[PDB]
Amino acid sequence: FPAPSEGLATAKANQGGIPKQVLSDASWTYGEGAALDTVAASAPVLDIYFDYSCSHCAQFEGLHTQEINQLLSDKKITLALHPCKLLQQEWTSVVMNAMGVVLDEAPAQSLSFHNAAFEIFSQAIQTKNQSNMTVEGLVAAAAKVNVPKEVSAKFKAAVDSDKYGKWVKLGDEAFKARELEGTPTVFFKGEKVDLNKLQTPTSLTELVTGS
Ligand SMILES: O=S(=O)(O)C[C@@H](O)CNC1CCCCC1
Repeated sequence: FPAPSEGLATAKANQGGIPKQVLSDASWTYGEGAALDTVAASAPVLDIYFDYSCSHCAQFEGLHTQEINQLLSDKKITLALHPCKLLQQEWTSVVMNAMGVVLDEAPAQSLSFHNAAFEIFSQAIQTKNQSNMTVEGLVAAAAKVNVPKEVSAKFKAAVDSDKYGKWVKLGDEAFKARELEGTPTVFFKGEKVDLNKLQTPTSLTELVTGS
């Protein structure tokens, strides 16, 4: 697996059990394919290593989702999302199986679904009401972001069969290979980002634009 300093440096996994658009390091991306004669082609890579069951990742997503979406709309970053199961929680496999179905069948709603799955976790942390940390809760999150019903109907079977277990295994393999220490871990243009400097909802924007 290429070093983080290499950025987006793998081809598609092209394997059974792994979403079709996922790369060989388990990541997936937004904004990488701009034409080279466009300002959009200058979009440097922002890599985010995360676990769906990590509270720090949930907080990160809540704080930065608006500006990450804005940076993508403004064609200022290529976003690369790198999943793992560092915390060894089965919730991560549940979410990854539902996310795999979304990636494969409703990719237009994938980034919104990512946010929504983290929102479930954030709300549970705050309230101690864990009742939505289920397949049925993810179906509801998918409806909230308008994943088609025919797609979210496939979540239970994917979860029950661990359809995307190979993807979960690959994300952990990639995280280990690169000897990363915790989640989240963020790189920008291949350089480590100090998470302690990202404490506002515009802090990634400031980093990307040089302030
Ligand atoms: O090449 S572009 O930058 O025009 C588009 C490219 O980022 C699309 N990638 C994701 C992949 C899987 C989830 C949905 C979109």
